[PDB]
Amino acid sequence: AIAQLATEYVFSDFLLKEPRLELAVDKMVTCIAVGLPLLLISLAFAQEISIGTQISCFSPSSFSWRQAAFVDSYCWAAVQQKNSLQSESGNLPLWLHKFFPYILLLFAILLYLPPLFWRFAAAPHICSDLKFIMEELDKVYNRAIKAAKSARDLDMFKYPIVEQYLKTKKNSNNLIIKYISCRLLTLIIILLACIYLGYYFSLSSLSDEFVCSIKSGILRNDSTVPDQFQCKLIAVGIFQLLSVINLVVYVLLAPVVVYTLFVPFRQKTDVLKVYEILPTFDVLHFKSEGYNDLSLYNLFLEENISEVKSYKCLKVLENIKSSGQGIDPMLLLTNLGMI
Amino acid sequence: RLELAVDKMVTCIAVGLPLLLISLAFAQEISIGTQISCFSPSSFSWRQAAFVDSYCWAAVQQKNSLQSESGNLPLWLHKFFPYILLLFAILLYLPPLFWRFAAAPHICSDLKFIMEELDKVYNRAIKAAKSARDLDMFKYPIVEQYLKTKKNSNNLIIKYISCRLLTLIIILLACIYLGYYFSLSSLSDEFVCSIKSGILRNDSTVPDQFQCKLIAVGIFQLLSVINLVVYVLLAPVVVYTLFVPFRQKTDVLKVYEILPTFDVLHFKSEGYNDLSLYNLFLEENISEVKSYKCLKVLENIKSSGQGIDPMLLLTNLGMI
Amino acid sequence: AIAQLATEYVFSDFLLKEPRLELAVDKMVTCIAVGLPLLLISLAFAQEISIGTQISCFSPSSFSWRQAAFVDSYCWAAVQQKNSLQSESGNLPLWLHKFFPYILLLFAILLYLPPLFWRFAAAPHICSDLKFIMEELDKVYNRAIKAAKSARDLDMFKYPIVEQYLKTKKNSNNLIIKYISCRLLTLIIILLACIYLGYYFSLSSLSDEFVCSIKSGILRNDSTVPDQFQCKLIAVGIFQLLSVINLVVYVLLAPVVVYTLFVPFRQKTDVLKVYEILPTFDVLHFKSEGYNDLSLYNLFLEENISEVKSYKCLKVLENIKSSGQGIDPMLLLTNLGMI
Amino acid sequence: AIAQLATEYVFSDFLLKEPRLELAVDKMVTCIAVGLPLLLISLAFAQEISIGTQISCFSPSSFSWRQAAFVDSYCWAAVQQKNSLQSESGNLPLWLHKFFPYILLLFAILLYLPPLFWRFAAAPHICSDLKFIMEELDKVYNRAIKAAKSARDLDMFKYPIVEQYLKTKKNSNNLIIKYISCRLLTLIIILLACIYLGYYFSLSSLSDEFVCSIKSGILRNDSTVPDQFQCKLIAVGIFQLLSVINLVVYVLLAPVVVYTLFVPFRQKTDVLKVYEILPTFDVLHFKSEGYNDLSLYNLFLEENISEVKSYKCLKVLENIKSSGQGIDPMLLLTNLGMI
Amino acid sequence: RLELAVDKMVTCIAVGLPLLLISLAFAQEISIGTQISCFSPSSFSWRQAAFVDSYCWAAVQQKNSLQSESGNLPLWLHKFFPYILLLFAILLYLPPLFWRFAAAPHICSDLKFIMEELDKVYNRAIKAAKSARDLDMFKYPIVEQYLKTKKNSNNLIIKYISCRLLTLIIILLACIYLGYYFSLSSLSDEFVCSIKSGILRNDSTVPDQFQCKLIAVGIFQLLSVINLVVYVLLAPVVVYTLFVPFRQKTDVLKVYEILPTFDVLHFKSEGYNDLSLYNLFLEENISEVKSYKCLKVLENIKSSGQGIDPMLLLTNLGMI
Ligand SMILES: C[C@@H]1CC[C@@]2(OC1)O[C@@H]1[C@H](O)[C@@H]3[C@H]4CC[C@@H]5C[C@@H](O[C@@H]6O[C@@H](CO)[C@H](O[C@H]7O[C@H](CO)[C@H](O)[C@H](O[C@@H]8OC[C@H](O)[C@@H](O)[C@H]8O)[C@@H]7O[C@H]7O[C@H](CO)[C@H](O)[C@@H](O[C@H]8O[C@H](CO)[C@H](O)[C@H](O)[C@@H]8O)[C@@H]7O)[C@H](O)[C@@H]6O)[C@@H](O)C[C@@]5(C)[C@@H]4CC[C@@]3(C)[C@@H]1[C@@H]2C
Ligand SMILES: C[C@@H]1CC[C@@]2(OC1)O[C@@H]1[C@H](O)[C@@H]3[C@H]4CC[C@@H]5C[C@@H](O[C@@H]6O[C@@H](CO)[C@H](O[C@H]7O[C@H](CO)[C@H](O)[C@H](O[C@@H]8OC[C@H](O)[C@@H](O)[C@H]8O)[C@@H]7O[C@H]7O[C@H](CO)[C@H](O)[C@@H](O[C@H]8O[C@H](CO)[C@H](O)[C@H](O)[C@@H]8O)[C@@H]7O)[C@H](O)[C@@H]6O)[C@@H](O)C[C@@]5(C)[C@@H]4CC[C@@]3(C)[C@@H]1[C@@H]2C
Ligand SMILES: CCCCCCCCCCCCCCCCCC(=O)OC[C@H](COP(=O)([O-])OCC[N+](C)(C)C)OC(=O)CCCCCCCCCCCCCCCCC
Ligand SMILES: CCCCCCCCCCCCCCCCCC(=O)OC[C@H](COP(=O)([O-])OCC[N+](C)(C)C)OC(=O)CCCCCCCCCCCCCCCCC
Ligand SMILES: *[C@@H]1O[C@H](CO)[C@@H](O)[C@H](O)[C@H]1NC(C)=O
Ligand SMILES: *[C@@H]1O[C@H](CO)[C@@H](O)[C@H](O)[C@H]1NC(C)=O
Ligand SMILES: *[C@@H]1O[C@H](CO)[C@@H](O)[C@H](O)[C@H]1NC(C)=O
Ligand SMILES: *[C@@H]1O[C@H](CO)[C@@H](O)[C@H](O)[C@H]1NC(C)=O
Ligand SMILES: *[C@@H]1O[C@H](CO)[C@@H](O)[C@H](O)[C@H]1NC(C)=O
Repeated sequence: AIAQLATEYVFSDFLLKEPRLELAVDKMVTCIAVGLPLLLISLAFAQEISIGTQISCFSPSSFSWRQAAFVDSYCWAAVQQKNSLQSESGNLPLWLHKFFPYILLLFAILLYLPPLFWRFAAAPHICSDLKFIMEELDKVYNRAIKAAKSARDLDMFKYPIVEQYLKTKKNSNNLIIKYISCRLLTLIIILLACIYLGYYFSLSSLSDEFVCSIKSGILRNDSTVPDQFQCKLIAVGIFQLLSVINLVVYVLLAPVVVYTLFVPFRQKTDVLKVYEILPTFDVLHFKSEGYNDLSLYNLFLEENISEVKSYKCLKVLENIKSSGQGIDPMLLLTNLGMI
Repeated sequence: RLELAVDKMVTCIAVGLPLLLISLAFAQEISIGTQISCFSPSSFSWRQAAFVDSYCWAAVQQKNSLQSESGNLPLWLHKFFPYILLLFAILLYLPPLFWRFAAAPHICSDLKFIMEELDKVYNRAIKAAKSARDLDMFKYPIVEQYLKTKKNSNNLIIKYISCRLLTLIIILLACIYLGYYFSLSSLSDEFVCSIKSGILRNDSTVPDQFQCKLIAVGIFQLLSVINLVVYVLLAPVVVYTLFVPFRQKTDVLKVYEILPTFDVLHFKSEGYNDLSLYNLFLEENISEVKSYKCLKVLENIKSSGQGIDPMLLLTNLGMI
Repeated sequence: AIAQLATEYVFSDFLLKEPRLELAVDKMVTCIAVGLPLLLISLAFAQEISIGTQISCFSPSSFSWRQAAFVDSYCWAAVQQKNSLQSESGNLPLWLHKFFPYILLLFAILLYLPPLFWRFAAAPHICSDLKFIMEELDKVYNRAIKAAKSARDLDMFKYPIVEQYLKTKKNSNNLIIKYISCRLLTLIIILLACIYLGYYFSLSSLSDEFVCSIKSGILRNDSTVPDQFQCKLIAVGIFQLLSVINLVVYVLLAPVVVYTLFVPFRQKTDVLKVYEILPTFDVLHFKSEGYNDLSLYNLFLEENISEVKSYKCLKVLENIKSSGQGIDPMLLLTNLGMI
Repeated sequence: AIAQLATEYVFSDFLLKEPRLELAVDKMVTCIAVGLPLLLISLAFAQEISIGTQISCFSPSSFSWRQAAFVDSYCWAAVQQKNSLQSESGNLPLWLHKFFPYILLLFAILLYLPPLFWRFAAAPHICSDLKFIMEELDKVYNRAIKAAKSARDLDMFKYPIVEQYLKTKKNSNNLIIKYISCRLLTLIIILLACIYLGYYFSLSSLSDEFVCSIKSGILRNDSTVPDQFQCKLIAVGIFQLLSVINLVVYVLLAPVVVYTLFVPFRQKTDVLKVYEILPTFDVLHFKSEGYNDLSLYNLFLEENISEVKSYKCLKVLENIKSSGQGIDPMLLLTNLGMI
Repeated sequence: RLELAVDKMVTCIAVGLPLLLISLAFAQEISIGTQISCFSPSSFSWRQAAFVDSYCWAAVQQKNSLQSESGNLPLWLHKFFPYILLLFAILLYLPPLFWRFAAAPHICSDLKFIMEELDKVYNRAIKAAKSARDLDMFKYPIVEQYLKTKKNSNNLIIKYISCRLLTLIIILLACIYLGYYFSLSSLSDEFVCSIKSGILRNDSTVPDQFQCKLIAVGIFQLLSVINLVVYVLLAPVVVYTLFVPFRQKTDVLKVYEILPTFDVLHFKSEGYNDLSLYNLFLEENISEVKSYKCLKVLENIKSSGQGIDPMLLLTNLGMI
């Protein structure tokens, strides 16, 4: 039903993302934490199709079919007010048993929200900046070959705009603010889900029973109707299993979110160390140890560098130089076709 | 374009939440649900009891007494809750539809024309700068007057403020109705239904009062409170986005002012004019324009303190 | 069932229109008046999912299940002939309670007929004429620049076909006849629906009851079967509410159609007053105050002008002259790029 | 429900892959191991549509319909706590019977995870690498013709970038690490599924019966209700058959995964032995017998080389040479058209 | 390409008919169908009788006696028949899938290269022929020796024979299974089911034997006989196709032999070699090649007996 039509929208929307603007680690986290609950609740609905009825009260044999159906329906709607159990104290919170499959829909919506906001808050700027930086690198590589080859012809500097742009971006702290707020919101929602599921699993172990009275308005002085109907909820075990599965999954997943929160630590490889090879590129080690957009930009560039055609060939040059062969760079540079 | 970062979110939430809620209500009714259930005596057979339930289901509209309150109470709201929400969804979606049919074409055309004019002016600047250099070795801002004229018109602002006012009014009506329903749907889900209407008035077998009880009142109450809290949280966003001029936090044209061919005009419209709405739209849509990006970096390079002449940097920018 | 099918066809056929040949106001009317009844029929059909059965008769306890089902269904099909109510005179029309959902489908069909016919009788001709007029205005604008620029070069008239075409169209009254007949049919259908819904609301307030007799063919001489079954229609209240909602909506909507009917009045802003600016365009105030196709053409143009490119740059020029700057039009005209 | 949805999803994601980045053997394994359980559980749900109810308890004749329904429901949800069987010891794990169609979905999700991780962690780099290698091979092939043709004209060396690229990729152990971890995870999941299904088949042969007591909360002092109901799970046989089928399929499939795990042994054919032929290509036998990315790259190129045009034409040249005809390679080289 | 005229029909019929038939078996149950139905005494209420039916439905797997035969009989086949056919369909469709994943790309590449080479050698002949006339007024056979070397290998043949053998073996298994089922599903659709298993052994009211009876055995019998006859008729087709060299009835390359630039080599492979399979594929795919159509006409013109020189007719053909 709602879970059935909720998973189509989220999964179909997800497939649009596949064909930059994301991360290798975060995307898995948001996929799992929003797909597992949806599948589990749709599955609970499948079980309800196979065999399932939330409540079932035991009415005496004198009652006909309709009277017993009325008893079941009444005790189904009287859960919200209060009802005593003959194994515990006065009352207990029982309506969690009614609304559990919808709390999971709420949690899925809340978990999906932060990624949507990020897509509506940081994708345009980041894609534009990455495209401009990659175009600048492609240009500056091309100028090197032109300058490189022109030197050979005689034998036989444009301002680093991208460098200044990155230097300026190093000062700002807006994109990092948004990308850290999104992760903090996701972690907080996951923690709330963890505590809620733990509490439910603790509760949904002893109090699925009932004692429901039907003498509300005019039957108070009736004689045929009995006092107490020992009703019992039926879909508590499935809910308990789903809750424990989700709790363990979120417990395992939370440390991943905690780790990925650390933007500066995640930078393990320096891509620009290779593009430093180009003579036209000034030697600047862009290892931003602080919380700056450059660090996030560096992490994004780590993923997106494979797209640019200059990286791989330039990398080959460093290996050739480091292999121990006394070959001048210009002979190797002219040995590289124009991109 | 033709929308906003904030307004689209508001029209999404305020029309999607009620739909999802009545959706899951119908899902609950699939799982287990029957609106009404009356307690008929044991003598009644199956069909007589079914008729009692049916009759008490339809006699709600006229009136029915409760043995805990005064004479009567409005109960048919319990029947009609899953249609009032559809009405609210329709009424909330109407304003954005009217906007799509009354302000999308004009805004699209004006934005495209403006963008083309800025791009042309940018190219003209390079030609003048490049031509000036060559010797060493003005086309009237149609766009400027276009925005100056639009500063005088007060039409699109009227439409875009009427739309927001209608949406806010409908949201407040929804809030108050849902609050009233939540207040009501706390004590009066019970019944006392009499079935001796037309000819059974003089029968003896049928009893007098059947203690019927609506069953889907708790779920409706929970959905009502959820909608009420969501709309209460959402309303201040609509009230804020109503104020157009205040939203103009950043002056994007301050960058295109850099171009020598562009006259230095601060288009900071503090009043309610079509320009201010236009400034809001250009702030969003400027990223589509290529000239903005390269011009902005020039200012940062110039603001870096380096004594590089703009002509030397201008010729270092390829033709877009 | 049928309504679910119907709303799919209309709204889908509507989405084709969204991507000239319409009007800002008329379209809202033909959308609302055909979307509300469909949605309410769908709501009733969904109500019949939660809880609903049109009729329910009260048969005595001696009757078994099948006999009571027969009684219910017989009284369901005996509505069409006549039946007495034990609060009124002889009879009353009760088959309106059966076919009410059919009537709303009929009204939706009849309300969507006018725009469908309009799309086959006035869309092609209007599109052709507007495209021709826009192309002619674009050409005459370009000719003006060429005449202006050539005049400047020296310092250092083609027939107005479109004007004659519009003058000729001013004399004809065909498109006006069609676009007024469409609105008149829509208004007449709305009025018929209003009166019908008002009569139904007046009716469906006192006579949802019944007195059914089942002694038709051979039971007339029987003994076990009783005489009168106090049957009662069930979905009368939902239909009453839907009728009142539709009545109030159509009462509010009718004045909009009344207003839009007055074609000459709707012409508020003279768009061609701006193309009057061009030196090549002859000064003709096309303020048609009579019922002529030109007025309809003017209305259809006023919306579509944003499509043209000459209007905007030309509107720019006029208000500089108003601004008070003594700049010659030729200098500004040469300062205008070719479109 | 979930199985119908899940099979549509998983298969739908599968179809996109069909139109490199996979293997002939691995793809079949990840198809079968995730398609069989889905189909089996979907057919189990269809079987339940035809005839099926998980549980059915035998209540005495005095009980009415609703009391018997409550007994059935109660005994359906009392499986989780504990229940005795009058053929065995005190208790036995019975809730596996309830959850067998849950565990198969869990196994399907776990099995399909590693392929998704591989696509999200080892698709793009390999794609770029193969593109670069094939482009370099095409260029060097073109260079060979130019040198050969130019030599004839007189009668009448660009640096090995790609070869050093492979020499450098020989020393890295990253993509091999990922591709071995994915296979190991899949094998571990398959083994866990095998052992679980074996244990279930062992269990689901003797303990589908029940002895269910109803006197839980207030009926403990009742007299009409009897003590024990001989309930019996109904869908145990179908689950047993599905379990044995899945167990045998996975037992047969596991050795395939174990065999394919060995990357170096799968390098049966030395495909670069053909590109050794070109005069411009250095004679380097890249028969990596260790666990190095080159081995994985060699395996992928053994599949993707058919995309390269130069292989086909070049392979024919050697076979012409091996036929025994004394034809100069230059005469045959000029007999080959430019690609 | 990547298929055959006869094989595709086989793999379509043999995997479509069982699917349609079991689709029909499921559909019939919508109209009327319930696999089992036992006869419980009148004293039993509704729920007790339902339990009897269910218990006898699941006790089929262990064993049950029939009062017309010996101790027991395999009865669970009646339960699983609409699943065994799904298994058979999966197995039948497996080999074509593997073949698509193991031989389609190689055949595609090789055929494409061969047709391109043939088109080239067709054009080159006309250029040589055209140049001869102008005066009046040899590129190495890559494709020929390519086919010569392919004649030596036996890989694509091994795959295309293993796939056919697997399909035939599965067909034979299905035939024998369906024959056995039809033999069985003619006398033993009845039951004698006892319900005194766990605690009712000492009970009194419950009777000893319930004469249950499976209901969906006749329809299964009809479906089984239909599938058996269809597969019996189909098997000889697969057997005939299994002989690769015999299928090469026509020598399509006999026409390309016409071109003077093409050396005369009769590629009539009488052995199990990739060339024979390649010849079979090329016979189907030759219509895609344009050189064949014109060339075949020239020989027909030549065979007409008219003394028209081939060069005069060769120049009468435009470039493709
Ligand atoms: C139940 C309670 C009470 C009642 C209620 O409340 C609850 O529920 C009611 C009910 O529920 C109502 C809804 C019922 C369903 C209705 C459907 C909807 O229209 C349909 O909406 C989609 C179906 O749901 C399809 O539209 C697109 O849906 C997908 C969008 O991604 C497809 O993927 C595809 O997209 C388009 O095509 C594919 C491209 O990749 C896309 O980028 C896009 O362009 C489809 O649209 C396409 O469908 C076909 C397949 O392609 C056409 O061929 C194609 O046209 C093409 O034409 C040219 C080529 O031939 C052109 O070049 C271009 O390629 C076009 O794509 C057409 O676009 C379909 O089609 C059509 O629009 C509209 O009636 C409103 C609607 C929602 C209703 C709104 C109001 C309600 C809710 C009611 C109400 C409130
Ligand atoms: C009852 C018994 C027992 C049970 C069982 O047995 C029986 O029945 C079960 C059930 O029944 C199962 C089936 C359910 C249905 C399933 C559907 C199937 O996926 C779908 O398969 C096709 C519909 O059936 C479509 O895929 C292509 O189908 C045709 C292929 O020729 C189209 O022509 C087009 O082809 C592609 O596009 C057109 C080009 O000309 C082609 O060369 C090709 O590329 C379609 O695919 C395309 O469909 C749309 C139209 O173009 C998309 O837009 C497009 O994606 C595009 O997206 C972008 C543009 O929008 C992008 O830029 C680019 O253009 C992309 O191409 C997508 O490629 C569709 O789409 C989708 O794949 C796959 O899940 C397996 C499937 C059969 C299942 C197999 C297993 C079962 C049987 C089960 C089982 C055993
Ligand atoms: C009862 C059980 C099932 C209940 C399912 C309930 C689902 C109802 C969904 C209705 C659509 C709501 C969409 C929210 C957003 C709308 C506005 C918007 O932003 O996008 C509009 C857009 C139109 O274009 P757009 O440009 O506005 O889209 C913008 C989209 N975003 C915001 C994501 C960028 O809508 C669509 O394109 C999609 C329409 C989907 C319609 C789905 C209808 C489902 C109806 C099911 C009703 C239940 C019937 C079954 C009854 C039970 C029987 C047993
Ligand atoms: C019981 C009532 C419902 C009965 C449903 C019966 C439908 C079963 C049909 C299965 C598919 C059969 C297709 C035959 C051809 C297969 C091979 C082929 O050539 O094409 C393959 C192709 C794959 O690509 P392809 O390239 O091989 O396709 C070639 C197609 N032709 C031959 C036309 C050129 O299959 C498809 O793309 C279509 C698959 C259709 C699957 C239909 C699924 C039906 C699901 C319902 C099953 C029953 C469950 C409900 C139970 C009832 C509950 C109340
Ligand atoms: C029961 O009904 C009587 C009238 O018949 C009423 O006076 C009395 O208050 C009722 N008893 C209780 C305990 O409510
Ligand atoms: C009931 O019926 C009797 C006669 O059968 C009549 O006198 C009396 O008025 C009826 N009761 C009412 C309230 O009309
Ligand atoms: C009444 O029934 C009897 C038989 O039951 C029949 O003979 C008679 O004709 C019936 N009355 C009339 C007026 O026909
Ligand atoms: C039944 O109830 C009485 C009190 O009502 C109690 O004393 C007795 O112990 C109960 N019997 C059993 C077997 O629990
Ligand atoms: C009667 O029941 C008892 C246990 O209640 C059991 O020991 C005995 O075997 C039963 N009698 C028969 C004949 O099975």
